[PDB]
Amino acid sequence: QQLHVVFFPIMAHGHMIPTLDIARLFAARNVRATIITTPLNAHTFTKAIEMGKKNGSPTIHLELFKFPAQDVGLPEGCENLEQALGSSLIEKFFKGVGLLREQLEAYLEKTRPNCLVADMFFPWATDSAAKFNIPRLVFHGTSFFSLCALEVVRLYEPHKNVSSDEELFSLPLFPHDIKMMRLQLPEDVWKHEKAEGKTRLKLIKESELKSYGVIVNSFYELEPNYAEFFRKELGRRAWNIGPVSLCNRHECLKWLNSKKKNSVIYICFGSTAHQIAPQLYEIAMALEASGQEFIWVVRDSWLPRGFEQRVEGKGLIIRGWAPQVLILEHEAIGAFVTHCGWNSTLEGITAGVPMVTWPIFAEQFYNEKLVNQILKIGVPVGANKWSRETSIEDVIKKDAIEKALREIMVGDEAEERRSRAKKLKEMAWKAVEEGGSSYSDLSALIEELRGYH
Amino acid sequence: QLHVVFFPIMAHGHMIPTLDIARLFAARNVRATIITTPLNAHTFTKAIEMGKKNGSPTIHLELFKFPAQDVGLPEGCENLEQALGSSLIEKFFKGVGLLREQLEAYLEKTRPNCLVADMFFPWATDSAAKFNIPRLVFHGTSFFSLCALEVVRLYEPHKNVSSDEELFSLPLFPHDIKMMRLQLPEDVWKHEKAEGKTRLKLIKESELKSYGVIVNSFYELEPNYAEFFRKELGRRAWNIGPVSLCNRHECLKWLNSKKKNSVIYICFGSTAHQIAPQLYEIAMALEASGQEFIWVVRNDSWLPRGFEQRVEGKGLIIRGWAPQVLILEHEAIGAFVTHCGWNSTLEGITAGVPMVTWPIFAEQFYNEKLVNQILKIGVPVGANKWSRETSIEDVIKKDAIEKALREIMVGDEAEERRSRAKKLKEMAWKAVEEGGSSYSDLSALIEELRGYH
Ligand SMILES: C1COCCOCCOCCOCCO1
Ligand SMILES: [Br-]
Ligand SMILES: [Br-]
Ligand SMILES: [Br-]
Ligand SMILES: [Br-]
Ligand code: NA
Repeated sequence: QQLHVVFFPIMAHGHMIPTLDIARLFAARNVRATIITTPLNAHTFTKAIEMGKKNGSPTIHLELFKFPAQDVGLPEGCENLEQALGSSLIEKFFKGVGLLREQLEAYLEKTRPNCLVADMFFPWATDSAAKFNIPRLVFHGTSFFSLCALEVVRLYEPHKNVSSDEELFSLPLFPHDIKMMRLQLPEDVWKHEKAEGKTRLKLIKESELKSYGVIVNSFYELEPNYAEFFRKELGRRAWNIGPVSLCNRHECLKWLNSKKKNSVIYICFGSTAHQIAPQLYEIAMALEASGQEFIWVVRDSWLPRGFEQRVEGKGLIIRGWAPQVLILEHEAIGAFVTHCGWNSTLEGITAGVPMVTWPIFAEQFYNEKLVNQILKIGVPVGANKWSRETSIEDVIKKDAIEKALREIMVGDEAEERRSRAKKLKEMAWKAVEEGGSSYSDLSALIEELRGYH
Repeated sequence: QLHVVFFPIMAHGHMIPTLDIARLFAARNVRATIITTPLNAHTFTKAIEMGKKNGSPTIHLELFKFPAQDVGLPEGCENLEQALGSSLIEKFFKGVGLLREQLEAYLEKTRPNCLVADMFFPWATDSAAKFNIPRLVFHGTSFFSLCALEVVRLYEPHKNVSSDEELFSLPLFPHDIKMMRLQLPEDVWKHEKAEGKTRLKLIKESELKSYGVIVNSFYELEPNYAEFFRKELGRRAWNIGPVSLCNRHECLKWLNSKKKNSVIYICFGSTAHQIAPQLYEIAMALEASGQEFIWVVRNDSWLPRGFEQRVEGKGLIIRGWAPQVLILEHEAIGAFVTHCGWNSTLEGITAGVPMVTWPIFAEQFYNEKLVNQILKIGVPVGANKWSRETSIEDVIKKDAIEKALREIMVGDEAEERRSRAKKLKEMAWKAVEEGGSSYSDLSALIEELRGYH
């Protein structure tokens, strides 16, 4: 019999691409994979499918749902979490995605697949799959570490037993001592309690225990203690099947070919954040002052006066799309500046590149602790304020940036970080090849889905 | 009017407490329906009509056909008490699992606000969910047992021993509690049988998958395990017991002639299966001990000759029904010999009578640890072998029994056990009266069921 798994990601680029990669890993084991998307997001999937769909390359099916943008008052064409800018739109966007339930229940009634893999943001997907005795898996797109850290913070609230914004508290139970401050947690949890965000997080975490289990885009060997903590202490059924990006395995490259090994800083934040002019200026002055050679990807009043001229040949600025994977895997790259989103952290680990960690929002401050204090392949830029809005007060200055750029390239422990990063790269590829922890966990998941009655 | 359906397994120890819970719901103006089978209906009918006429609200019964023939049981075998021997218990569980069709049909028809389903129906969660009905789990046991089973299942302390009698501590517990493999069921520790191990797995997983757990305990009795169950093991729970207390001749006249705390009550229940060689050893122990006793035996090769004559002053035997509650509450009773089933333990705590603990099966060896090592209101008879079958080889001898009867009446700690038992009695009645922990928790549960959306 052929097994059928439906994939239901939230319309955000950082959930969608890893969800596609999971679909491909299932397809490559002779499982029918269907992804549910919306019409204004379909182009993203259909590009990657035709790109990936060469010789071999088993078939990935698409099902399109109508997103009720107008029904909840979203400006028409807002079908993506990236377009929900401001306090106002994010709350309408979630009421938006919650009204996809009717369509999901209809599609599952009709197709009766063997399993639903639904985004963390659809906690109600468990109840929906259950109506047809279909097992539902949760996919978050983050580290075991973050999944554990959020859950012990939610349950033990260690931040209610401090008095000031900067007072450090330990994460309880953890097999490593991890200190955070309130500034690093979202302002709803600690300052002015908003029921909406707090309920939303409650139902997401409760869904990890309510559902059949969790798919995790990590490998056992990367964070063995949190892969265990998540399953034992916090009692989740889980599989680690990542890094899922390794499934299907330029002008700046020619530039890089001319340079010494481990000599270039790559800076790329992604389309996650909006980079404001004053922040870009301070980054520009830091790069010049540091002396380090650099490739800087930006998504002209914000460049210092002589900048383009004075860095000609020690520095490259790219506007828009860079071939990120190829640039990170190049021998010339010695470091990677990032916001510590899990997709970006994984591409650093996989390329074996140490990281300057610039956490902004979501789970990024926990990812920064994994990278800097446990894996020890990174250096903090000094950003410590959780925020989905970008205020002038939170702009990180030249001196802080410059200190991190120097430390990640020519600091005492720079070479050590580089070696630790090279080990994790070798472990990552080994996990996903036959006999690997992540290959095996995927085999065990599929077997268990076959046997489910 | 709010409507709650109660779906207990056909075992006298689940059924009676389930009726008492239904009465507590009725007394707060909730429509209570209990699902039973036709050969079990008489048990509920008796307790209803005896308790009713007193004006107390009506409890409805719904009968399901038990598929005895479909799974190869006798047509007369509608009760876990008739499934005697290795073979029949397995058919009995296949039996009760085929009640799903009828439960789904009845819930579709009647649309109640909540399903309270026995621990043994883990599938009842998905069945209730099909009609967006919350499902509560009811076990009939202590917080201690619920915690102990779950810590033993997850942290497997028994893999690290080498012999059947080697003591291991229960992990994470705030008490040091030492058990041996002999005290655990033979499937979990010796020859791993998928059936009993899968069944236990799905029961424990249902505590987290369902809306929450009703617990027939009071907070004050085991405050540490009431907390551990909710926090460490992350269950939503209400403690509403002892549910026994909601409601509230020849042997009494006999007892009136005796000293305070001078009589041992022995009653295993009419549940219990006592073989003749076991009863003989109990008889010789009672004589040799010199202690006064009332001994209730289930409805004569097992009595020594002239037994009834030689004990005419000191000792009374009752065949069949005894007014158990009235006998245990009488001033003359100084001890209670019982099997450490939670219903029995609760009638000891509630009468304020210390116990000789005779664990046989289910959760009883964990209950025995609570009573002897944490509440310290009991003395073990020295049964340490978990078994659903009663073999002549495992019979507990006169010498062991006689030692426990002496120990519970005139041993070192006898008076202290008596005092500790009297404190727990006072706390038990306080818990279920208005303002009590158990009255409150029931009010909060009902409120939360009203507000369910
Ligand atoms: C099962 C799952 O319980 C989830 C809550 O966990 C909160 C803290 O863990 C403490 C360790 O308990 C062990 C088993 O845990
Ligand atoms: Br680790
Ligand atoms: Br850090
Ligand atoms: Br306790
Ligand atoms: Br004991
Ligand atoms: Na736990």
